[PDB]
Amino acid sequence: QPREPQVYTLPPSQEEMTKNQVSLTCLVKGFYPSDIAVEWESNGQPENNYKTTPPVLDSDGSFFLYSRLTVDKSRWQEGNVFSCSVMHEALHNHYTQKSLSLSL
Amino acid sequence: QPREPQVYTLPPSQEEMTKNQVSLTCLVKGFYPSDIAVEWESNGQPENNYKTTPPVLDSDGSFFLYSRLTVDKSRWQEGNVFSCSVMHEALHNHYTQKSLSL
Repeated sequence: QPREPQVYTLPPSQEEMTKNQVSLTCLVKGFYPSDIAVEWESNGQPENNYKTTPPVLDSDGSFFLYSRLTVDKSRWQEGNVFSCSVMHEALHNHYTQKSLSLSL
Repeated sequence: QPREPQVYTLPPSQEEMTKNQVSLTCLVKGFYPSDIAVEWESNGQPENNYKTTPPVLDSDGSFFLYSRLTVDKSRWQEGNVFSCSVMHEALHNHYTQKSLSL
């Protein structure tokens, strides 16, 4: 049957703070079927500098993927809020979003 | 030219802790070429309950991927140390490993 995606945001590693840009991660797991859309935003505006892995088949027959938004380290360190949004047929209202920031 | 993988371990989200199993994440980014191997270990033994994404082309022409190890929450809460190891031609010794624990 359809299975609802679980969406978890994961902050950049402390070790990435030596770089000019850092990685904001959105883990989307346990979803079926594989058809899905994932996007990023901040302050209500689209954040386009991201890449998302293809869905990967898990052992339970569901799928997972990760989406990675790359941002200027200063935007992350200065407490900006980002959010990953997911569209999938097994989500209530077919939509959910999760926020990611140092300030949360 | 070849480009050295950056390897970052990320702990489970606080929101995953309501589950019986949690996800440990290994981000491997900025590597070139795409040929790479990634494995997991704990307390000096191989951990096999993981899946790794294929390499994905980044805007700068290098690749990134993620590996996800699923472990019992109890094992993570008990302080067990886990590590992601990466083999790639652009690493010193063609090998590195990064640890992750509570």
